[PDB]
Amino acid sequence: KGAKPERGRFLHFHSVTFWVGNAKQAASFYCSKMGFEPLAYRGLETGSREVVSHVIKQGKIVFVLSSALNPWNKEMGDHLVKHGDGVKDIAFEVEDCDYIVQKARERGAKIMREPWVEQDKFGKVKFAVLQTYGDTTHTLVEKMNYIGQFLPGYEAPAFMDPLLPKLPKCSLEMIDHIVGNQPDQEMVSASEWYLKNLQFHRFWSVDDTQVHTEYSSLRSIVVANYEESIKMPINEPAPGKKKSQIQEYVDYNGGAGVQHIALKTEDIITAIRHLRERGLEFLSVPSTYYKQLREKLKTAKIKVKENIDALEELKILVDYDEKGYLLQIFTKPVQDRPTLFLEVIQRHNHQGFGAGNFNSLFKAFEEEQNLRGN
Amino acid sequence: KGAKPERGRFLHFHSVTFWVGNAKQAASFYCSKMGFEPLAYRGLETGSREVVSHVIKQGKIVFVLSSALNPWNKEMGDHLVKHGDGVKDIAFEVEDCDYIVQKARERGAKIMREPWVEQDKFGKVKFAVLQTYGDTTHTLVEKMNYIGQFLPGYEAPAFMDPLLPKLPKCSLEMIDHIVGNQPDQEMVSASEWYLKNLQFHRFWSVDDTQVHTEYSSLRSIVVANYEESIKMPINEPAPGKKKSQIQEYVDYNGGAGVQHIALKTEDIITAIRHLRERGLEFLSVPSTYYKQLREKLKTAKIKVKENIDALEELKILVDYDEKGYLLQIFTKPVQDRPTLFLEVIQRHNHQGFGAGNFNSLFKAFEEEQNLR
Ligand SMILES: O=C1CCCC(=O)C1=C(O)c1ccc(C(F)(F)F)cc1[N+](=O)[O-]
Ligand SMILES: O=C1CCCC(=O)C1=C(O)c1ccc(C(F)(F)F)cc1[N+](=O)[O-]
Ligand SMILES: [Co+2]
Ligand SMILES: [Co+2]
Repeated sequence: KGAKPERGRFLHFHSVTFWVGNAKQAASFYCSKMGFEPLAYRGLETGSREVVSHVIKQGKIVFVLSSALNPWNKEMGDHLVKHGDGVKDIAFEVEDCDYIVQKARERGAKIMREPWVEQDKFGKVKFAVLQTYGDTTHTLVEKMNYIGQFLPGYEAPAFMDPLLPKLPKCSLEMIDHIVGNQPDQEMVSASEWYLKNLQFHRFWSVDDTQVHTEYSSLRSIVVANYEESIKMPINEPAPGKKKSQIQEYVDYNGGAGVQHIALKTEDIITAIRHLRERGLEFLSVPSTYYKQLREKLKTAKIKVKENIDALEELKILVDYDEKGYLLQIFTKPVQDRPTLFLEVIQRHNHQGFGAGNFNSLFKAFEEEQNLRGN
Repeated sequence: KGAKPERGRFLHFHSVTFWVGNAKQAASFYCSKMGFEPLAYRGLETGSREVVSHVIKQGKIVFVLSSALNPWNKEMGDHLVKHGDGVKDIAFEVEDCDYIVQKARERGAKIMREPWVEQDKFGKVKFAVLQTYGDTTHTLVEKMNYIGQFLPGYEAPAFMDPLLPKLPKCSLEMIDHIVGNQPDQEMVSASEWYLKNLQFHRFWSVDDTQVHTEYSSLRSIVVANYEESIKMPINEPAPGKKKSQIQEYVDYNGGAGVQHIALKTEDIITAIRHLRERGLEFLSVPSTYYKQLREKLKTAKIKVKENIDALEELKILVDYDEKGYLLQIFTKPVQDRPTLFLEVIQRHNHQGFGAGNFNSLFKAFEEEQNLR
């Protein structure tokens, strides 16, 4: 949706690396309650004596849970005391890594790790780490004739949970978008980091055409690579009807970081029905939200293929324009700090993110409080 | 048995408080994989703005998973960088909290928190915190006409996991014992801390009537309150045929701490089948252990009521003497660091702790090696 970069390409999201206090229990949690399955493992049993990593997978989504094996680890320890459990690195699978790293250096980005190559019998892979907002980093993955299962240096998982095969499939397929919350007046600079250093462009959608700040208490700029396969909204607090939840994140995260990861699915009724069966908790939606959605769809230009009675019981939200609609629902925070959560989304010819639900939910709670009093 | 202390009494284990990086997911793990159920909760929704605690319960066992809510917490943060996830506090429900604290301070104990009282709609409870080995502490709880579900300041859990009722129950009843590993030459001071300051006594068992050091690589002093409802073995590394795992625990924990918690069941066959169905992992036991077990039982004075074929499939261990036997099995470490693990035990007139299995497993692993 802009100009074309001469060299390099960002294929898609490769993986999301979490830095958690207990990688064993973290990988167990995401497998039990979000439909992930063990893929690879790195730890003491494999020769990695300082850092353990549990690799889990569902569809094309790859999560990495990592913890420190020895005491007095400063880098991982400070990150855990500062943020708690949260996202550390967002990986991009790229083509022509050497130009992307050097052109990013020419534009003034901090190269945290110079390009290096790891190898096993299955091929070679090139990596490189750049620093973005807060302590969040971006690792670049370039497969150079690599054929293995995941990456070199990871063996078969340490343990295969026999409970996972008996649990219903959640049908989560790929990562749609990853939102990074920024502190005050840092949305523009953080969004410029990708346009400047990685030659991204601002992704425009129907959300950019409404003033939702009075109901959202946030400002948002969506940034995307050239092919628009990687989309990452960048948020910052804004004044609004209520105190900004972007500020609540920054206060509890200790700075900038990933607010939520969005996972795209093609069957959100099956996905949410099975995720709730596995025990995952989602946001509360009042009954008046679906009382109002039925009246809206009588005058809307589109028809929803999904059953409205099913959406009401599963507490799934809907946002539409004149040409399509999307279905979305958000989990409760996956930790105790009101920081990181996750989102399940299904798209029906709609490139938005649900900004219309800030006004929709405000009207839904408005009738509910109007009922309890008037 | 002994001479009853003048005043005061230690009723039983109250609870075990963990200091973990994610109290939400930690409480989910013990509920999903060990048969616990949400009991009470403390957090931002309840007014507790600095420490979040998910309280879970199974039988009489009560675990408390706690984390820090605000960034840059020094004490909980340093404990997390040093130990990782592990036990922080072992609580005792006591009678006459004020004298137990007064006698402990008089005998030289470090009182971390003086006796204080909290009160809600269900009654009053008195607390006191003592420091024991390493960074582990001991909270004394005294119920003074409290009738509520747990303790004041805790309300109904934030979320009732809808998957838990669909999972089979694990039939774990109570905490049998809690073991604390000490470095070399600190077993005596740590174990004597309880006899001196709390008027505990040394608990002796059939394990103590033999020397198992060449196969266990550890020394142990088991401490118990007067009523012997609270048992806490205190370990230290000792030279032996293999690398001391009591030493490897201290190396990865940064000092003394709780090595494992033991949970008692009255049906270990059902417990282990359901724990394995829920996804809990246990230690590997070679098949030659059960070939040798059936040969030992042809001569033993006792008869094991449980199916030997079931013990072999579930990888449960057996230790017996001339008057009874116990069944036990150990989980893999509940973290990636080889520090804390857990044990499930069923007792059939046997007051030991399984010291004979070090020798039994060593001979079993040796026969597997020569037959490969
Ligand atoms: O996808 C992001 C893009 C930036 C703004 C942010 O609000 C979007 C979230 O997905 C989103 C969308 C809607 C809602 C609502 F209104 F339904 F609550 C909430 C969020 N959210 O969790 O930030
Ligand atoms: O319960 C403790 C008491 C102190 C000594 C210790 O060995 C006891 C453990 O339960 C125990 C018993 C047996 C084994 C064996 F030999 F099977 F590995 C291991 C442990 N243990 O993990 O401490
Ligand atoms: Co989103
Ligand atoms: Co034991």
